[PDB]
Amino acid sequence: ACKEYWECGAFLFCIEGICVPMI
Repeated sequence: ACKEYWECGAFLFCIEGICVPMI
């Protein structure tokens, strides 16, 4: 995932640096 996992939170999908919730 993204480098800083905690930036996204708990399990997110990264799209160009943006951590979005995966469907």
